[PDB]
Amino acid sequence: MVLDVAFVLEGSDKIGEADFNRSKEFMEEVIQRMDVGQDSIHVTVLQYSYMVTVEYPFSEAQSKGDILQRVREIRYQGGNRTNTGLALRYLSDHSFLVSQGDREQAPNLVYMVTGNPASDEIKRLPGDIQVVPIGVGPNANVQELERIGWPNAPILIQDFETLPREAPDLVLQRCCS
Ligand SMILES: *[C@@H]1O[C@H](CO)[C@@H](O[C@@H]2O[C@H](CO)[C@@H](O)[C@H](O)[C@H]2NC(C)=O)[C@H](O)[C@H]1NC(C)=O
Ligand SMILES: *[C@@H]1O[C@H](CO)[C@@H](O)[C@H](O)[C@H]1NC(C)=O
Repeated sequence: MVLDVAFVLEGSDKIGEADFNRSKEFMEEVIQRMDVGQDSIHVTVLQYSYMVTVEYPFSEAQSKGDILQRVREIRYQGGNRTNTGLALRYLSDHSFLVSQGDREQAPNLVYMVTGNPASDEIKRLPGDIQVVPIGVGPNANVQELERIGWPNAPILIQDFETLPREAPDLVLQRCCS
C-alpha cells in the first residue's frame, strides 16, 4: 500500500533517556511490521524537545533495513521544552511536501509519542494530514491531544514501560489493516 507515515517522538528532559528508549522500541516494532519500500510505505522520524531533529527524512532511501538501523542509532537529545507545535509545523512545512506527482494523493499519517503538554502554541495541520496522538503517561494533555487529533481519537497509553507491548498493534491496525 501507498502511505506517508511520520513518527514524532518527544525527547525532552521530562521524558528522560530511559523512557525515550522505550519510545524507540515502540517505533521499531511498528516499522518492522510495515510494508516500507520506495513504491509503498514511506517513513520519516522526528525527535523534538526545544528544537526538532530529523532522524530519518522522507527523501532518503525508503528501505526498511536502512531506516531500522538509523532508528537504533538515534540518541536521546534531551531539552527543557516540549515544542509540539514546532514539530507539527515541520511536518507541514517540510516533511509532507516531499511526495510529488501521483504520490501526493497518498494518505499522510502522523504517529506522535508525547508525555507532556505543549510548551508552545499548537496549530492544526491541513486536512490532508491525519494525526493520531499517542499520549503516554499521566502528564499528557488530553484536551490538547484531542484538538490535534480530531477527527482521530488519541491513543492514551499507561506509561512508557508498557508502550512497546501493545501500542504497536494499535498503530498497525489504524494505518495498515
Ligand atoms: C538508552 O539507549 C542508549 C543507546 O541505545 C544506551 O546507551 C548505551 O549505554 C550502555 C550502558 O551500558 C553503554 O555501554 C553503551 O555505550 C551505550 N550505547 C550507545 C549506542 O550509546 C542507554 O544506556 C539507554 N539508556 C537507558 C536509561 O536505558
Ligand atoms: C532552555 O533551553 C535553551 C535551548 O537549549 C537554552 O538556551 C536555555 O538556556 C535553557 N534554559 C534553562 C533555564 O535551562
